[PDB]
Amino acid sequence: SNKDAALLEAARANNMQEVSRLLSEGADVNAKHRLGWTALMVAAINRNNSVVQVLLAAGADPNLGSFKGCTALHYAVLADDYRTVKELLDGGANPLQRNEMGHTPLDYAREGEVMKLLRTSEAKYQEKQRKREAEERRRFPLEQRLKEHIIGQESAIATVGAAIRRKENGWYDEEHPLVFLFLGSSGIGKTELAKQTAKYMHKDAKKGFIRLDMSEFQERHEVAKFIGSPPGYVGHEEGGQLTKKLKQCPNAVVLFDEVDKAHPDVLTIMLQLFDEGRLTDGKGKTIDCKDAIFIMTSNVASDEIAQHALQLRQEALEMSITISKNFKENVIRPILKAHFRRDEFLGRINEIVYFLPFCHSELIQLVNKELNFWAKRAKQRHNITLLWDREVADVLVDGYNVHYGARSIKHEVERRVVNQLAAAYEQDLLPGGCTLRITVEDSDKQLLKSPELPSPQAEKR
Amino acid sequence: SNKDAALLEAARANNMQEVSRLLSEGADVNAKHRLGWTALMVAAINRNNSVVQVLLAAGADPNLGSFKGCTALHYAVLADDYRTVKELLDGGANPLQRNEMGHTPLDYAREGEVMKLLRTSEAKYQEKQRKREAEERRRFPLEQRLKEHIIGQESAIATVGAAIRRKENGWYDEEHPLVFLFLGSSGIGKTELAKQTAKYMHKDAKKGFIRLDMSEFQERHEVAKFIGSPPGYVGHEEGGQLTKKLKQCPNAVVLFDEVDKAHPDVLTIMLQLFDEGRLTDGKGKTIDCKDAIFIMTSNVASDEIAQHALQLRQEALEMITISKNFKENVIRPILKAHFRRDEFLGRINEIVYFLPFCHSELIQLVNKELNFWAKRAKQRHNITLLWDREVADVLVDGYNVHYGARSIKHEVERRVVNQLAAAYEQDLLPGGCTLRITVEDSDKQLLKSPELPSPQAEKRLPK
Amino acid sequence: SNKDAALLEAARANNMQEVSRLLSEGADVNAKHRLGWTALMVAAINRNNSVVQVLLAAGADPNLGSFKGCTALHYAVLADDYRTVKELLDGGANPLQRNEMGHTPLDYAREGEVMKLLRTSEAKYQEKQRKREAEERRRFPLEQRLKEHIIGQESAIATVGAAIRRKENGWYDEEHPLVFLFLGSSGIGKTELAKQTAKYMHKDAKKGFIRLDMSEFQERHEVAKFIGSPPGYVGHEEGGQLTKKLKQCPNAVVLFDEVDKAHPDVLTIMLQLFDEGRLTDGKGKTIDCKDAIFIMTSNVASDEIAQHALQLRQEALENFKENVIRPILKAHFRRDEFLGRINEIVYFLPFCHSELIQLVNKELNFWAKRAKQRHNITLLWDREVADVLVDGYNVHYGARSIKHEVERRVVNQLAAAYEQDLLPGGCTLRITV
Ligand SMILES: Nc1ncnc2c1ncn2[C@@H]1O[C@H](COP(=O)(O)OP(=O)(O)OP(O)(O)=S)[C@@H](O)[C@H]1O
Ligand SMILES: Nc1ncnc2c1ncn2[C@@H]1O[C@H](COP(=O)(O)OP(=O)(O)OP(O)(O)=S)[C@@H](O)[C@H]1O
Ligand SMILES: [Mg+2]
Ligand SMILES: [Mg+2]
Repeated sequence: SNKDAALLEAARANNMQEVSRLLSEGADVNAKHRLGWTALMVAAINRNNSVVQVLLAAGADPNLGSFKGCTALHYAVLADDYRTVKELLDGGANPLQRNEMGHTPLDYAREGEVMKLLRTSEAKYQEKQRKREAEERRRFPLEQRLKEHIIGQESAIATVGAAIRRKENGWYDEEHPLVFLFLGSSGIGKTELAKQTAKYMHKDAKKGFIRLDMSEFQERHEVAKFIGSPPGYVGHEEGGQLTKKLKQCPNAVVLFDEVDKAHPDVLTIMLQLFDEGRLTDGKGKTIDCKDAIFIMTSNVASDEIAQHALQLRQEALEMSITISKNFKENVIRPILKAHFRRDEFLGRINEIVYFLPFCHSELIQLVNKELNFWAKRAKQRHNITLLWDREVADVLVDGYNVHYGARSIKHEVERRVVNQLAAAYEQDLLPGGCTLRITVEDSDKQLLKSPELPSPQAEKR
Repeated sequence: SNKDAALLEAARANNMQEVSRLLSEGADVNAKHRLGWTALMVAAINRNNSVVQVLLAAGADPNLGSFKGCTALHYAVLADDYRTVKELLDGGANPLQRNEMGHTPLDYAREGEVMKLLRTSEAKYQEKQRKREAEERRRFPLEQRLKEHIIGQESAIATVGAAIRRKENGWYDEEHPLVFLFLGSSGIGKTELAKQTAKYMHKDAKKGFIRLDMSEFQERHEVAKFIGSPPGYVGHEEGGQLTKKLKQCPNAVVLFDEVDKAHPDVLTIMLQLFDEGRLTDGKGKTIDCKDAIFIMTSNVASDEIAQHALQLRQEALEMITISKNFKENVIRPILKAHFRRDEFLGRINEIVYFLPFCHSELIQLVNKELNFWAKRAKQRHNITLLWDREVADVLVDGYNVHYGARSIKHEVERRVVNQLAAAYEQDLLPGGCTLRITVEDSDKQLLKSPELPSPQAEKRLPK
Repeated sequence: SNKDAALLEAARANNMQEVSRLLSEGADVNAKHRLGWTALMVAAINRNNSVVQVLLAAGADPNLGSFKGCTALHYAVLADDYRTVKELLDGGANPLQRNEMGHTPLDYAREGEVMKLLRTSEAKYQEKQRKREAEERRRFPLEQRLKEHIIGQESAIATVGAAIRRKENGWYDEEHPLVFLFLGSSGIGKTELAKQTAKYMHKDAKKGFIRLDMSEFQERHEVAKFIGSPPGYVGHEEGGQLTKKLKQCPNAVVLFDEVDKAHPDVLTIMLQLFDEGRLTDGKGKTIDCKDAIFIMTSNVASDEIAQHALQLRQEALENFKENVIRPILKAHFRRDEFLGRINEIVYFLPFCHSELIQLVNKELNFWAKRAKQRHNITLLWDREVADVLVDGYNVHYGARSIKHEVERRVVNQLAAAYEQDLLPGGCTLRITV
């Protein structure tokens, strides 16, 4: 309490030393005096440009509120201090924010540099969105980014990108949120594609990617987690995780991993959310999520999809490829109808994305990706150069298992190669060119920059 | 708040007695003065070695952040007091600790005792790192540690040791936990190996080893134990149990003993845990246990594994523990069809197979049990216990394959320890008690006194 | 209570300043004195015309209920002040509302302008009622009403209209609930006809519509949703899905979206819906369904119409009513109870080429106008594009197939062109395939 009053007085008195010391020592930057003025506003009204600058550096809010409701920008423009107004605008001050009396800083601003600064800030705010729109669609389509992380699944990537672009440009039913369903065998990038899409939509914003694993919603009462308990009940003050996260980021990508595990009541709530487009928490607040993107992953028809894709590959080899026809989708549909038992739920789904089991070339690409990851990790951590040959890739892919997808290749690479590297690391490995070779059927290693097979550090003795 | 001010004033005055009294009363050891100095900081700047000693004894933190963001070590070094700097370093102060401006205590030190002491502490940190690395280079007994407690199962030991070594030396993806599944007959060391691995990884730390008896999760709704109840239901405030335990020790060894007893819908929750090591409790908090180790024990393919091992050993007897495609053709359809989904098995890094003991391994088990009992007798009653090879043969004759080492354990308890406990009624004294086979070869065995020429008496129960 | 007392005293004394201050401070405009009279009532009896005006502007209700139970209109009329009565009526006061003693304001009114004003308000109410009746009469022919927003299904529309007229005109068993079973494939206007029927019959917004998916109703969900989990059961969702909405609109149009997927228990409880209705709610309330409209639907009989196409081809286009009496339905749904009580069965026919192309055209028109930069919309070859689209004929699950055809062959192309910045304005279509 004393520190806050001292900071307020220092801001009023334009005391650079006191303000800096209090801010560095943990004093609340936005401490509010009983008269309604914080350090930033008292600094702005008194033309304390240095105090305003230091407060902004510490995290002061220039948009935080007769001058009732006047923010720091309002007082800075009132004081006719162009430097203070510019500094506050640099901190995110809104030149059109209205105080309790409805007066914006522009209205309080006197003709001169203050008005120009406010107009420039408003123009920058307006044109930032245009710049983002121009940059997003150019030189970096979603498909381009996805192809970096995902191997194969070209049709799925194209479908997702086309749908996303349609939503972005408005050539779509903007009255309803965009909904996807991902199907296929295991270990083929459903969750991976969803995560990459979320990252691309929201860059690095964690709040932009709401992750829900439906395996926790196998019971009827689990729906409470979406919206929280009703008033007066245990934990009602937390109105569900989903509602809070959505209101934090309306256009967040929502992933319901393994949706098939969810209890039917949960699916009913999901369908209500999709059709309505907004959800009401347990506190009576309703949150609009029309622009949100919902992605669902499951393996309900995985076996049918996989065996049909393998049959189509074999049929194409009789011509010597895999484009699954809509009739196979009609054949699959009854399975989905039986599992979900909600014909409206399936109909509400905007897109069904099918992932195919990998072909041999895609397995080779997967093995190469894993080896590259391990090689770069070794180079970074221990300055070890790792090399391999096509034969090594063939040998590793020989361990592939269709029922597990990329996970099988990952585990095979780890056990066959990485185990040897770890065993030899403590004593033999050093910076240089370590190359993997095949003797007859097993993977062997070569000495750094020399064709000498390292002696394995036989455990025990 | 007056207690904090009094403690700060006492510390700045080099008053050990007042500082101790304030600390005992309940004054915060890390109380911060309005000028940024804490009690330890003001003690250090004034060369108050006794004050620093008493503050550290109460739990003072010398690494807490122009003197902006400085540390008690910085102030002690600035005053150039060897004793105060030494005490602060002994209390956890780091000469590599950096203040707001980035200055380290080494920088503040002037040539003399303080500079040498700070260099010594920096070398202590660096050599701690290097010596941990050197030990890890030497730390290759995990196979030895296991073989101390486990007999046979060489393939399982090798697999687990290789995976653990890989994880320990880096060389492992941090985006996915490490998962094992242990398969085989009953009483062959699955749970034993899991417990030994947990002990090795976390020494004696109880929080480091998390145990779950999946036989208690035979119902779909029982999954709530992992994550707790949702908001508005009994026990919601408590939250998940497994989530709490994982929060305590993120890198703990998790053991789902007898997992095939669980309802498949309960196993369903393990998909995320095994893939990304993330679980969200009933309150919506993720635990992010990426670097934990998950071990599952089950006997689903017990009969197939045992039969295949017996057949392989019979074949090898013509003139050892390898199965290449037998796993995929035979074991996999069992595991998948009767209990699991494909995606669940896809997340398991390694499947470990335990095979039934060979005859020599049975002899080793019998010797292990006899050694355990002899150790107990010597340690407690100062009784030395001896036996012969024929004793081991007779004991192993009672071995039962369906029960594994438990059969031998019970046999030893039944046919030997019962006689030892009955002889312990004043017929056992601290001498070389010897166990021998009677004239009836492979039929009976008796105890002999400290002096071997005398057999132990009838135990005279029907008094 | 202090604010209410102050407002009441100010209204009684005609203190405009005090009334305004109390209203601006949040005092209840409809504050009720312990003796039964409110601020508006006392202002009215005292001829405080300005106080009544300001109270009404603040939201005062002049219909709030020996003068016990008298409304503000009653008190203004008793005071014989024309201005106060006019102001109260302007706010919605009813000149015929009775107090607890059964005395209307007209009875309290004395000869003068008050009589004329109260009778004018009564005439306004009567004219409103007559206007609603005339609008409902003009709603006929309901066949045209439905055809305004539906394509095809003329037979079903005519049947529904005739049944509605018969029930309205007393030529039906009005004592018994009214129930249709709708038969055919999915997505052929069943839900569209039910929704249009609800929109037209009920005044607006389909407030009286009630549609449910009987596929989610099972032994574990029958009472918890259909009747709604009553008190003392696992869950407290009384009403659940059906009777929670029937509490407001007893004459609801109620759609059950697949009886092939309905549970035997729910199909049995649905037996209450017939005879007299009065279906038990989770709260225990029962609704007389003799006036309600139930629309069961199924696809189990979807073949009976599609396989023939005679009911469509031979219905005066260029078969017979109940060509086979309940062919599959009796064996499946126990005609003795469930279908024996159904008053009528409505067939739904596969969409014709003309109907399909009309749907395509309407969807394309929507998309054209849906365009934000409509200047770029030319719709050149729209008829030909529709001809191409209908090639993917709806023979699978309903008009949603045609909607997906339109989305695939049109929307994607336009989005791609927009992304390629090839749409400045005056843009034609493209004939693919
Ligand atoms: N198409 C892919 N390209 C590159 N890596 C992939 C691909 N698919 C999977 N992976 C990797 O292998 C791992 C497998 O996990 P997922 O892709 O998310 O499983 P899935 O394909 O969705 O099938 P389920 O859900 O287990 S039945 C991922 O974490 C990826 O790192
Ligand atoms: N040296 C050893 N080698 C193998 N097993 C041992 C050894 N020493 C002790 N055990 C026994 O191993 C048993 C635990 O192993 P488990 O394989 O989990 O048996 P289990 O619990 O019956 O297995 P299942 O899965 O339930 S069939 C305990 O009875 C231990 O006493
Ligand atoms: Mg996944
Ligand atoms: Mg066990």
